[PDB]
Parts: sequence; structure tokens; C-alpha cells
Amino acid sequence: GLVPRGSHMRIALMQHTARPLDPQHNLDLIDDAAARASEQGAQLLLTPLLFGFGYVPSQICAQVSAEQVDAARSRLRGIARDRGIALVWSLPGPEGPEQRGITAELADEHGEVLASYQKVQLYGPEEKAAFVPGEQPPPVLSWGGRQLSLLVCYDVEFPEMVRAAAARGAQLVLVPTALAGDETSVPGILLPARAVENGITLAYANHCGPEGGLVFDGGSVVVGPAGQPLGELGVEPGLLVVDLPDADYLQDRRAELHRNWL
Amino acid sequence: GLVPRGSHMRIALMQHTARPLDPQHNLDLIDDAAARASEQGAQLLLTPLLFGFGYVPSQICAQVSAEQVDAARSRLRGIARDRGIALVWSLPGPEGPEQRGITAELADEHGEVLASYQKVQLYGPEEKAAFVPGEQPPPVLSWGGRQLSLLVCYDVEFPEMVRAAAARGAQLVLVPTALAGDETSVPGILLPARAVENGITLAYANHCGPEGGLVFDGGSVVVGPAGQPLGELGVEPGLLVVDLPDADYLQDRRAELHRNWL
Repeated sequence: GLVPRGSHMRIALMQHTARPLDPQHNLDLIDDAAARASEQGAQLLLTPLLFGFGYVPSQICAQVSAEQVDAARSRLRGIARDRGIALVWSLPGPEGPEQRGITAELADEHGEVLASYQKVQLYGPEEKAAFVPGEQPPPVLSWGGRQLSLLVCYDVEFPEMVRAAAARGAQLVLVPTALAGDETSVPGILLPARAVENGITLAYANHCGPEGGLVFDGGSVVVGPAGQPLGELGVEPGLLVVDLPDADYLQDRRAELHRNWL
Repeated sequence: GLVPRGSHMRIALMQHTARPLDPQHNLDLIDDAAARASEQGAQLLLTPLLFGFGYVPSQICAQVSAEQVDAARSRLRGIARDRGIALVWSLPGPEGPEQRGITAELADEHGEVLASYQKVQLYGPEEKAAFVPGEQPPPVLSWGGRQLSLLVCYDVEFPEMVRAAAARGAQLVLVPTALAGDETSVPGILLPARAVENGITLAYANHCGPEGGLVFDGGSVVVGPAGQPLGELGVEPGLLVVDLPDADYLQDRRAELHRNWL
């Protein structure tokens, strides 16, 4: 509906099905979503993990060159600029195929990249064979009037990764994902816990549908700090648009002991 | 019912209302629960936080001497021995009133204390004024055919505390609690997440009813590693008896990076 008072940030999440190894098709679906999110007055669109190439780690390692990644990243910066909306996307890193990881990047409405993050927790033997894990904590930055951060799919399932973002001041954690297998415990149990245990909001943008040898779950969701869904999709392609409204674990935690016990 | 095959541990959780500063009354309710749990063939009874004195931190600090704690602890060891069942209880620590913390202790069916743990995360200004926080990680020990560990009430709400127990090999985490205020997100959201993110089972034994200026929630529960309740109580006094059946986060977590990011 119209932008409510007492809300000064409206975000959108794209949920759709990618065609593996067909970036012209997948980036046209991200351009359509960006145009639709911008027409609904969203200031930022979050899109799913590896969407531009499809979630096919082995095949990205084997067949997608650094030059082809950079072409897709240039088109994505063009879409943020041409549709006038900030975009968070997730592509392979910029290095050669044997040295790059999976990244997530946030570009503003000028198409300029403000923050980038390399996935620290790779999931399963295919990702682990195709990508180098990140070694840096998640970034946090002011945008739109709150502190945004980036994490990617399996990262959010480790409470340490979300606590690292919230300890650097994150209020809204944006998470491109690719979750298949009817894995109901990640959005149903873990995401609400990550929101409550840090007092943060998390946005989770998934694929859906048949892609890459999997059928993705959809179920994209924004969870607020009480653990409740601000908005949620089903199993089919859609665009979720939500307005964000305007115990103290992060202070009580005994971090100096905790870091010696992990 | 009867002990199922494919289960070799049956535990019990006591949920009841304590009368503050009346250990003869409260320890008689723990003796009745221990007798009932033993008659149901449970091998261990978990009882709620500070039950022997009531959950009244300010008044324990002001009025309960080290000698009175030790009298209650001696009676509790007698109950484990006389009712022939292992018991986990939670009392003030043994030191003087100005130096002790809140502890949880596990005694076997001989009344001998096998493990003790001092609460690391104190909750709210009253606990913080009445007790010294613990500085040690949770203990883990083999008993009954699996690795048991101890944590207490607010501790389990920090994912770091449960990850510390699971990193030392815990499979079953026993947690005396005192949760009031209709705090549905702790058993409904956080406990299932702690079970799933470590692949462990957690038992949470609460007070219920009017006690100490609060009305406790009850809702004692045992949650298994998929996050689902093995058994659960309502708001009234009861004894929950459950048989325990016979992603790899704990290996994938990048702990060396995580400990530098908290």
C-alpha cells in the first residue's frame, strides 16, 4: 500500500527460478524485479544467491570465466542505475575461477558498489570444491537510515556469523539464499532465533522452483526482532515488499569468555 | 508407558511452584517429584532454578547463609540417595553470600555430586547484585550412555553458551530455569534453535505459578535435535517423563575466525 508514517525504509525481495548458465535470461528477470520493486517505492531490492548464473557451483567453477562474471556484474550495476533502486546481488568473486569465492554486494541507485562480502561458511562438497571461503567479518554500513549488513545462505545458520554482524552495529541483515529440500527449520526456527538473539531484522531472498538439479523452497521472508514474519512468500515466483518500522543479549554476553570457549 | 527398545535413557523434569525462603517445603516437593520420577523408571530428575529457596535473588543474598545453603544441599544429596535417582538441582554456590554465584549440580543415585557449574550469564539487576557470575565453561560428562552438560536459564539464550557445551561433546544439555512473563520466544524460538544449530537435545525445567513476585510460565520442555518437542508441560505443576531415542555445523563452523569476531 502507501508508505506508512513511522516507516522510512521499504525493501523488496525477489524470489524466482534461474536458468543455469544463462545470465542474459537471469539478469533480465532481475531487471524486471528491480523495475517492479522501484514502482512499488522500495529503495532496495535483495536478490537470491548466485542468481545471475543459477545456483550451480560445480558448473560455475568449470565453465564461467572471470570475464563473464565481470560482464554480469557490469550489467547488475547498470540495472541498479537504470531502475533507480539499490540492489543486493550475489555472484562469484572477481578473481580467477581457482581463487574466487561467492560474494554478495550492495550497489546504490547510481550503480556504485558500497559494500561487498565473501561468503565465510561454504555449504557441502560442491561449494567447497568450487569456491574459496571468505576470511573477513560481515560489513556494516549506514544506508537508508539504518545499519545494513550482508551474509549469505548457510552463514546465517551459524549464530556466530549473525552475532559478528550485530556486534559491529547491524540492524538489518540482508541474505541472498538458495535453500532447497523442504528445509523448513532454517526459516521456521533458525532465522527467527538469529533476529531475537540479536534484536535485528533479517531479510532472506530465496530461489524457488526447478533449477540446477534441485527444486528450491521459495519461502523468502523478512523477520523482525521479535522473531515474527513482517512478510513472507510461498513456493512460487514473487516479489515481497515490506515496510520496516522506525533482554539485552548484545551487552550482557560475556564475549571475552565466549571467544575462548568456541 | 513401558521403556521402549531403542531407548536407554528416561529423564524426568519437575515443574512446580516454590515458597520463597522455605527450603523444608520446597525440598519436600523435590523429594515427592524424585519419588514419582523414580517410580516411572526415570534415571534422572531435573529440577528448576533456585527451587530449594524460591527464585528470590535479592532475598537469598540478604537472608540465606552459607550454612543454610549447605543444609539444603545435604538434604538434596540425601533425596538422590533415598529415592535412588540422579538429580540435577540449582542452589546458591557454597561460598559466603558476598562471593557465591548460582550453581547447578548433578548428583548420582548415591547422592554424590558428579558435576557442578556456576551460571555465567546473570539476568537483570537483581541477579547481578545478588550473585557473582561464573567464569568457567559448562562441564560435559558421560552418564547414562551419553554426554550430559549443565547450563542455567538465561545462559541457554546465548548461542555461545550452548555451542561451548556442544564443542566439548555435549549431547544432552540439562537446564534448570525460572522463566516468567509469558516469555514464549525462549521455549518457542530460542530453545529449538539451540537444539538444531548443535544437533543436541535440551531439557528445560521451569517453575510455574505464583512465586517471588512473579507468575512463572511453566512450559517445561525437552527439545530434540530437529527442534521438535519430545514432551512438554502446560502452566500447572507436573512431572514430564520422556524417553530419549538411541548440515554439520559443529565441524563446518570457522571457529578461529568466529572467536576473533565476537
